[PDB]
Amino acid sequence: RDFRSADVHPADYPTVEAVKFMGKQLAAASGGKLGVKVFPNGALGSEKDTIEQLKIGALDMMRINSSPLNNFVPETVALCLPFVFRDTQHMRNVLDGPIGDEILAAMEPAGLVGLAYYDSGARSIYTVKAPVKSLADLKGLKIRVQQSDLWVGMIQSLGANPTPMPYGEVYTALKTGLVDAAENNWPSYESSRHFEAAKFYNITEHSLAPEVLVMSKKVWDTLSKEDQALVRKAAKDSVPVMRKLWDEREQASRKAVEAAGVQVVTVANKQEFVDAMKPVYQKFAGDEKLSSLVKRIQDT
Ligand SMILES: O=C(O)[C@H]1O[C@H](O)[C@H](O)[C@@H](O)[C@H]1O
Repeated sequence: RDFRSADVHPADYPTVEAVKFMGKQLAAASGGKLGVKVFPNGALGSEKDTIEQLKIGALDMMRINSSPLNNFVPETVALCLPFVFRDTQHMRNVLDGPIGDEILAAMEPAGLVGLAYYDSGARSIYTVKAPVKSLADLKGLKIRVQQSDLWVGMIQSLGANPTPMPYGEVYTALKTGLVDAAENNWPSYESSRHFEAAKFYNITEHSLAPEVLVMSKKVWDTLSKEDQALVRKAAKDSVPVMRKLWDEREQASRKAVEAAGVQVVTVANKQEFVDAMKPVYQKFAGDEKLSSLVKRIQDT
């Protein structure tokens, strides 16, 4: 039995290679009983589409960002907040530990079973027309965001105007002037070709929202207890493999887009951004559940 697993990214991308590795491990560990087959390039739909398919049992697995789950699984908000993670190592400690496992389990009420997290670096704003040197340069800018209430709030808090849309629609939106900007990590900015539409990469590092690898709960529940354990272990084993590929890809991608003429822009005073964005903590992570998760993250 091969689980069909979706990804928006190309076949060579670290998140796709990681799930392929999970598939190899799972096939071996299960003596051929279980496996994974990956469907890259967004063939099976946008990330929101694949959430819908998992919910109804029409798709077995997806590798998506945690952000489009914000509206479905409130606990994922804690991972996506601005400046909630100090750095990569902080994030990895949190996600690998009990807090990460708790948020994966909290998906079950939505008909989803979280299996593992993959890294997504830090997201930064890239613009078409001009550099962003400070908070003021974002005023009134049309900035694409993922389909998340939190993210709409995050961009509004920067004095800019959010347009939620699926990843695959972003390139043409930048090229045709529908939006002025979007935001993402280095490998996405490269692989999407957004760097060819928006040549200013302004290092804001305003979120470290990670990826999640998720199974349809309906499919999960057809598995034996023992098969479930194998599936989890294969998924977890693929995380360090993903990270080795990812950290290398961040460097390769930055080098490539600089070679293509991208202007890498420094924002001198990030504290401006931290203070501007802080209100979303109470607006979106202010209830008992979320505020507790946020505290425990900060304390790691
Ligand atoms: O901005 C987006 O939609 C995308 O950002 C990253 O590329 C992430 O890896 C994708 O899963 C998706 O979330």
